[PDB]
Amino acid sequence: TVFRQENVDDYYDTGEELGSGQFAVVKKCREKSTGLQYAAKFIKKRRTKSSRRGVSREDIEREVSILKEIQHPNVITLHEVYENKTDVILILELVAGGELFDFLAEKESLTEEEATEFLKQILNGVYYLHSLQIAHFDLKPENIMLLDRNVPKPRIKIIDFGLAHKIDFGNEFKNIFGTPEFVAPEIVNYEPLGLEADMWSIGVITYILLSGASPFLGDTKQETLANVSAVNYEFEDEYFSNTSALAKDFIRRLLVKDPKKRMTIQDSLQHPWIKPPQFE
Ligand SMILES: Nc1ncnc2c1ncn2[C@@H]1O[C@H](COP(=O)(O)OP(=O)(O)NP(=O)(O)O)[C@@H](O)[C@H]1O
Repeated sequence: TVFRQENVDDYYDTGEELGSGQFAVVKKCREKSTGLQYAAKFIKKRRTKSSRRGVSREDIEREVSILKEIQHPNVITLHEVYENKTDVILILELVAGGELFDFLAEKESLTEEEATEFLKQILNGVYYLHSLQIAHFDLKPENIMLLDRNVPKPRIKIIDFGLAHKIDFGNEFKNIFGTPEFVAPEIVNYEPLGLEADMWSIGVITYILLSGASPFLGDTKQETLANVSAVNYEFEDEYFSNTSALAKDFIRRLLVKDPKKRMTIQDSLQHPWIKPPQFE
């Protein structure tokens, strides 16, 4: 699939840099013809077939294909895609309230209500994605953006579909690997992966939202991964002494090693609490 090859600079003006990754950089931008603002994600292309630098065409096209199919309040949308010799430039919906990661860093820890307000939106977005058999595979605070953080109940959108895959055969087997602190045991063990992996990540995010602490984080990546595979975590009283037993129950049913025994996204929405790379 080829994309628009005219110079993006002839149609957009860029500004502040929103995020910087290993093979991608995101900058705020404005479309000249409408005055509307977006987030331009510049993904570096591979210069040869056998290169570690850059992202393969296959991987870029997968992210674009998935983004083109989604339209939901809690997920980022794709506006246009350009490309040149060195990059594929995705013009994405702008989320200017910053990362949930930075929001949590400035506030330390939330109340269960504040935590559930964020979680419910994440669950709604994931429910949409999983309904389309799309596994995100990289869910974490850094990949959740707020529309406006200067409001008591910030609205959010899930971003970064660089590892997202269509799961049409129930599972994918291709060494997909996200951030150690949030990956499920099956990722750590290089086993077939499915929508269940995202549910584990949601459990980790929930633990963090409520305590301000990471459940499996070790001093090294290998330690973290070892902790994940052994489901080595506990609810420290210093952090959870005033957290409800139901909230812990919700987390406990997500941080389950056997993917088949883990709550599904539908289960999470009906749960009593809710119901109204790897080397370094
Ligand atoms: N739509 C958006 N609106 C605002 N900020 C965004 C948006 N998309 C991404 N960002 C920011 O840019 C950062 C990096 O974007 P991301 O999509 O995660 O790239 P990446 O997948 O890490 N790229 P790469 O390093 O090439 O694998 C994020 O963590 C956000 O802070």
